[PDB]
Amino acid sequence: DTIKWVTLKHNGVIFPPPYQPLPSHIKLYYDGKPVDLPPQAEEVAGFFAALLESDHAKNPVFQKNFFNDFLQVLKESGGPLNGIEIKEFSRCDFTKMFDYFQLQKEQKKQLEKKQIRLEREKFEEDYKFCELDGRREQVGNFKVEPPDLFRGRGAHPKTGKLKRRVNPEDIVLNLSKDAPVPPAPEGHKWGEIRHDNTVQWLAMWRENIFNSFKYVRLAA
Repeated sequence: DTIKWVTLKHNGVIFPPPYQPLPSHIKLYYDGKPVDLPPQAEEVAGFFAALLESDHAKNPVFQKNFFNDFLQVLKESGGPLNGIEIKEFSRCDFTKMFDYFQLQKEQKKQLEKKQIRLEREKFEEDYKFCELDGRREQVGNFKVEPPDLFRGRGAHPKTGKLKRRVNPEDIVLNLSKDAPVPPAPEGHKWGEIRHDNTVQWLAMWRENIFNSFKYVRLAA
């Protein structure tokens, strides 16, 4: 196949921050009672609550898909902590979560901005460029998209389904054999460290909605 590179050195991808649980006074309510949710379930419920006043929030297909995925994450996480048992979408009340998110948004309007802009781009400096064939090359797509609910257009049957968080374990890094491997985060390991010179991608993984590939590729 056409050899795309002789040598390729890179620092991988930037993972979105880990989820931060909501403050104790912000909960999903089920039949009017506050539900103590494990963080993974809470995160997923929060995706719907943030979208509470959007068109998507009233689309029954969106509600169905979100709810089935929410119940699935709930099960994986061991269920609610205060024994409530969530069985029906209609008994769920996301209002306080929604109002809190709106409050969060509003508070941010008071930001500092450019400084953050600087501390970020300085950090991203290491991922925005790679060294290919000994030359500094630019990389587009060094950030993995954060989890959220898939918003499909029209009568998309999968609208409302959860796009899961992509972990290091799902990713394949492609680089020169001798090239130093960028440490995966915290206590994770990479899904694979490949050394294929016939492809120009730097990292690759699959997204869960359509089973298609995502890639970290070089700028045009």
